[PDB]
Amino acid sequence: MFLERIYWEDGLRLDSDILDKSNLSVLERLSTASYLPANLNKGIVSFDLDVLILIKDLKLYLDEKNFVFYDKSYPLSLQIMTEIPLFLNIREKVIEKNGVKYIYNQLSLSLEHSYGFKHSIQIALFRLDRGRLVPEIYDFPLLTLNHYYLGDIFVKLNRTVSELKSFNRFVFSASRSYASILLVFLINKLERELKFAESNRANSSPKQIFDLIDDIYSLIQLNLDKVEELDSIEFDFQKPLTKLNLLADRLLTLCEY
Amino acid sequence: MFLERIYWEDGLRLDSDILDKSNLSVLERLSTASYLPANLNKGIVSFDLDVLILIKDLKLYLDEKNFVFYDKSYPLSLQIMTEIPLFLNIREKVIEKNGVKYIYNQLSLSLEHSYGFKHSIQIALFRLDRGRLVPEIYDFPLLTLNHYYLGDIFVKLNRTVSELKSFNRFVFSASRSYASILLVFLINKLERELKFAESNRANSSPKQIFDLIDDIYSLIQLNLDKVEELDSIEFDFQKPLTKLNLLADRLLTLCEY
Amino acid sequence: MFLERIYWEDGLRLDSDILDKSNLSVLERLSTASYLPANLNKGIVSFDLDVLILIKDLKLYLDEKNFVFYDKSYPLSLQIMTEIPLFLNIREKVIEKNGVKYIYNQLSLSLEHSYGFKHSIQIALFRLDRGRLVPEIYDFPLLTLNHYYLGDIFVKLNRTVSELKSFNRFVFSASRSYASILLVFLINKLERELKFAESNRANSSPKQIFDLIDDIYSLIQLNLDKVEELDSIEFDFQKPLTKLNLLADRLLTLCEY
Repeated sequence: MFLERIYWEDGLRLDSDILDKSNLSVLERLSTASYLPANLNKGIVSFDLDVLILIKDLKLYLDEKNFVFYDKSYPLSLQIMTEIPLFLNIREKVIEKNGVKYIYNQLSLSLEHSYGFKHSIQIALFRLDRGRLVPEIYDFPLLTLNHYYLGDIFVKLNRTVSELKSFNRFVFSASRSYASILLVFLINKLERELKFAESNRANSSPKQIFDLIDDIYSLIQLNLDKVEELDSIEFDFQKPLTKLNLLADRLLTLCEY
Repeated sequence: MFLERIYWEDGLRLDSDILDKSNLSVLERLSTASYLPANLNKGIVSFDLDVLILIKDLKLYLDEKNFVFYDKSYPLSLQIMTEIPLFLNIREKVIEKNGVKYIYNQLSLSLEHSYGFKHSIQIALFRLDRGRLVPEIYDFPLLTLNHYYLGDIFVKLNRTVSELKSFNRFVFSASRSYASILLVFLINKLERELKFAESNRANSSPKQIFDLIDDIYSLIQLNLDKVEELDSIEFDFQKPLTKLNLLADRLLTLCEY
Repeated sequence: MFLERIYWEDGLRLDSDILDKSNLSVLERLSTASYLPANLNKGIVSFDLDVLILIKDLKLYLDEKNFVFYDKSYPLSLQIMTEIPLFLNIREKVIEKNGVKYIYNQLSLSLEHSYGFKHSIQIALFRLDRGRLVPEIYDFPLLTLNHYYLGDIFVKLNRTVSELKSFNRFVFSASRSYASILLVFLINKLERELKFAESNRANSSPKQIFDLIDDIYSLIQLNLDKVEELDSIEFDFQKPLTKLNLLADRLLTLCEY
């Protein structure tokens, strides 16, 4: 049910309930009318942690375009002790500032899902071996590229670029000299995009990188002279990191020859 | 005139009129400040109908960034009887929910323009032959790709891809072997983009598809060895479906040879 | 500190201060939740001047996503008399419309920074020689392409396209016939993009043009047979015009041979 705005013209004794309802309706209406890139309903715009789990930057969109922002006023840590899911808890509370009451949102971390909270959504997956807490991939859309898992992806992509250069130099150029120029062209394009993306994390998206890698993969398959059936992977806005990892692994497997 | 926010500091007897005016001003200000992709003022984000005209999904932005959403609470049909324009009517009405009055927007369908309504904008064009109601192209910007007319476009594009493959295999490769590799590359790129777009309708735009088709067209014209004058068509954000149809028709005409 | 919404449930004598605070908090919350392309915090969406400095169109986002709009109700001129910085001043004032008080934002132009104003941000740089006021490049992000400085950039880009065609026709094609096809392809792509961008200014961004020019530059460097070290320039969302000018100048310098 889409309620538009509240109806004031009737006239009634101004109580707190009607004002709170009006504010809530206005907020809901304007949040619904808002737009996100690629018409997404939720995503992560920034999420970084210290490398005990300590949160430095947290900014994301929950389901139905709910905005969550983390103030640096209080620490956000869990400090586990001994497949470990990580959950985010949002509880509202009343605080007073310079003589005026307000409504605040308090963030917390828990090991499992909890009740009695406004929101409880899993945001990360962690696996520990001898107390190391190796990060793990979790399926969630992200809008920007400044995610804590992107370091491993960048290292793997640099290794893939080096492997691609070696593969083109050694055997691919000798067999098919015609497509070698286009392959070098696309490799340089990917390298330039990676160099730009590493320096600027908040102004990039995974779709461009996935498109470049997929294009490089398809170009090799077309002239590979192997079986005519080519395996195609489609990008998914729900699991982008998984698709990037699978594409990189397949590219490395084909490049190792 | 850009009114920013209302001025409360004067102090006055709190009547319903001032509260309604404040809410309206806040809504107008925040709607004006909003942003849409490619800096558009209106567009269609989702519009699907059953295949009597029955509406299943309706979501679009009117002029001056006005947001219209269709609740599935009530049916939305016209049921014509015997170039048939279709119009959308918006009338506001007062409803009460759990003891609180609200303002609701009611949607309706009419054969022609009507007065006495908040909005009356034509959204579709229909032509019937022996009571069939064949869909017709209407000029209106759309943000996503889930429009009811995209099925015919997808079928035509698949046929165009097959025709392009046949044309490249038969005559184009034999005459110009140099550009054949690039042509096959671009054809595969278009095929991959089409495969992704068909599965994911809400996360795609017509501009990418138009760019790919136009690029394929230009590549053929450059090495076609025919008259040096090449006909170039520019994408228009006001009539995207028309441009797509014209480009596809021209590509098919050139491919039939 | 992220204050969410105001707390009304306590109940208190309804004064103007609490209503103004509630409106301000709602506006701040919804402005913070808003999103801009490439996750930018500020930018210019439209800025045109008559060619005394007379402002015709002014629309931009200030820092922290503050929206500024210029009404055509009053003139906006400076009329200097004799490195001249230009500043924008925003002062709020109370106006009354049809019996209802409101809050208005008044825009002004000044030679230097001023105090006692809500905002004072430099937006343009001008240099005069014998009273001519030649426009100068200032570093500021812009979202669309309808900026007053784009005319010179478009002229330089057309000259660059002509120079690139001449360079490819004369010497580059004779030495390396393999990459000539790809170079002509990319030149035609850039020409088509420029033709589209000139007609449609409000629906384009500098990133696409920069990517096309950089791609053309890299393709030439790869097969240039000169020193293997290639100079790469990265696009910056903070100084896009500067990067475009530097890339165009370097391309012209390399093309002159």
